[PDB]
Amino acid sequence: KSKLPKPVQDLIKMIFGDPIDVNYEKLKTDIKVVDRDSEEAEIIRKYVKNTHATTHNAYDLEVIDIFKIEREGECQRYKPFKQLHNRRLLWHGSRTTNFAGILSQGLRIAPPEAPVTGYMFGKGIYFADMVSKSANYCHTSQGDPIGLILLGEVALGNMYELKHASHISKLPKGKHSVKGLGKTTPDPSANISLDGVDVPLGTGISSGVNDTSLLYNEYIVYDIAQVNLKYLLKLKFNFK
Ligand SMILES: NC(=O)c1cccc2c1O/C(=C\c1ccc(C(=O)NCCc3nc4ccccc4[nH]3)cc1)C2=O
Repeated sequence: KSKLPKPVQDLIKMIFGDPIDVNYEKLKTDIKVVDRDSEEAEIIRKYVKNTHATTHNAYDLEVIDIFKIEREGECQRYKPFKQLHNRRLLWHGSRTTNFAGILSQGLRIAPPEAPVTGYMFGKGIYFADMVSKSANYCHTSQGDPIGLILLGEVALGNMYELKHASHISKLPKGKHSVKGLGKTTPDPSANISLDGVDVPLGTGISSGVNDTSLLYNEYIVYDIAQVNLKYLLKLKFNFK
């Protein structure tokens, strides 16, 4: 018999497809349900509502549960970047079968033997400011319509801003991350601050960037320590 709250029990069953509380401990992650009533929940629901891209029209999203997460050791790992400027709360989607690994080991960079296919700025950890760009990476379907998506605090610092694929060998001097510039951006005037982290939850507007290969922004870091995972959402995909 589990002593976890029912939403966390259900999350564990989804991730592991052993007793629930034994499986919980394997994640080496503290997981808390965010109260629907709360400021954090209001902000997160607004981020989901406002940043669904117009071209991702095969589905709408409904937030089922919001969890606050703290991986073992991440406070001390993130410490060197915790004071860097330009820390942003960004989306990362992945298949449900990857989440046991993501929570226990954190987000990782693809190893040498993995293909670079799909990584326009080379192997790194990729994030979006548009929920639906990340949600596409959950590979949900009508038949399997529930997915999981992360919100990470990402220590971007000075961004190396690019408009075309380039598998850079090294970041330029003084730069901490890559940003791919999209044609569409959340309205910067609507950014808010949550616990010292910028949240780009404005509705999508034209960025005014020309000569770019990207419809929407993306953000890449090349050091696993630049990521502090903060929330995990369970999303319902309603397909049209
Ligand atoms: N995921 C996002 O939310 C995202 C947000 C914004 C932009 C992008 C987003 O995702 C992208 C690419 C993507 C993803 C997965 C693979 C893969 O699963 N590859 C398989 C090989 C592999 N093995 C790994 C082992 C450890 C870590 C990573 C690994 N990748 C490929 C491209 C983007 O361009």
